[PDB]
Amino acid sequence: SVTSDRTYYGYGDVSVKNEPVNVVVSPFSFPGANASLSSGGQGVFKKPDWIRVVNQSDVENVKLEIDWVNANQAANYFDYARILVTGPNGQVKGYLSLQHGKAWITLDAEELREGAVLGAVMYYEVKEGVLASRLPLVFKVRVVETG
Amino acid sequence: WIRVVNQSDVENVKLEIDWVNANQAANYFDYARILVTGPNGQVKGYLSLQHGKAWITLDAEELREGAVLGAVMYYEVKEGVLASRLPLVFKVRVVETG
Amino acid sequence: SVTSDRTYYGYGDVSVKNEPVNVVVSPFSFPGANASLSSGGQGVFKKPDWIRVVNQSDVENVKLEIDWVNANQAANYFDYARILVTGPNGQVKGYLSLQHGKAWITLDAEELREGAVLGAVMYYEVKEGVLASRLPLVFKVRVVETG
Ligand SMILES: [Ca+2]
Ligand SMILES: [Ca+2]
Ligand SMILES: [Ca+2]
Ligand SMILES: [Ca+2]
Ligand SMILES: [Ca+2]
Ligand SMILES: [Ca+2]
Ligand SMILES: [Ca+2]
Repeated sequence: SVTSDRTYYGYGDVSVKNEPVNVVVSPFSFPGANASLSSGGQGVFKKPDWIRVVNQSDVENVKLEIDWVNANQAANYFDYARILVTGPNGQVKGYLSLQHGKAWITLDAEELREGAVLGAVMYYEVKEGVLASRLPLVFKVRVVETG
Repeated sequence: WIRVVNQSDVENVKLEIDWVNANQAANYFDYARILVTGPNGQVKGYLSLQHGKAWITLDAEELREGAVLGAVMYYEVKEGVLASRLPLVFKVRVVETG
Repeated sequence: SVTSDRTYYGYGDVSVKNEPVNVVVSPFSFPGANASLSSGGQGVFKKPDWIRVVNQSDVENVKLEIDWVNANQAANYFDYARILVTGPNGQVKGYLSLQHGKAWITLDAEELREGAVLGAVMYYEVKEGVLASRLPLVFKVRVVETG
């Protein structure tokens, strides 16, 4: 009588919700307070706690691409500007200048285990006589690959 | 969802489930996959916008305790579509029994 | 006698009512009160609470496209204008300028769980001598994909 259609089923579901990374930012105001910057002046500014990376319990490798997009603008104001991106635990993984504007800071599973804080060190010299107020520098952070 | 109640005589049933308005829900959904949960954890049926016919059959051990057919649906509503009270109608056919 | 037409039926209904997202706006009046903007002036303006996203209990991923449509108009008035769209919890996901006018801020399930407030930071310099009153800047918000 009944000729059973021999076909049973099994199923499953996978939930991919979050993105691997969170770039929490604390922007810098470099002349700061209780310090001063003059026109034509030379020196160094540093912020130790600038870009924080927070990852899920699953992600263990990240490769970030930092990009300086308005570098053609700060060229009209600065003579040399060299940004050093201080890595997790004293490592320095990044270097940005008016000429060379792309960095490739990558992070491993030991560094992500304790929170990757990316401070910034800046070496500068304001072009001769230029006087400005609240100049912006904007950096593009791209997560290129992860695992 | 679908309960099968049989007489004390019937012990084998072969049902054909058919999705008839699948050409309509295509205008609204991107993928729709219905899984017909069989009697005691078995899964005997699968319906999609493309593949619309199922052949869930039932044996004498399963009919002895009542065959309840739940439904699991995986869906994604097409981009931006806004609707209210859409119907999906399934044809249940008893093809053979004994 | 009766030759039963063996055909029974089962049915169901699905109710899709709402759209995934609500863009609640609090527009900005940037010269504000108890502050002042001058012609040819330079500086920064910021509004922390500008675009609020409210989602249903079902939606967990949104990808928004922000677009600056009258950027060709503010070019006649401004020298540089750079809008930074401050994301949910300190992240910065968006950048709009007179040249580059499209942004792609996307949001994950952890950020939508607490309300995505999109503040705005603006860096500007009014072209030399231009004097205007109540200039509009209009941004197109598009929900491109969701799930
Ligand atoms: Ca290491
Ligand atoms: Ca990967
Ligand atoms: Ca059995
Ligand atoms: Ca028969
Ligand atoms: Ca609404
Ligand atoms: Ca996130
Ligand atoms: Ca979708």
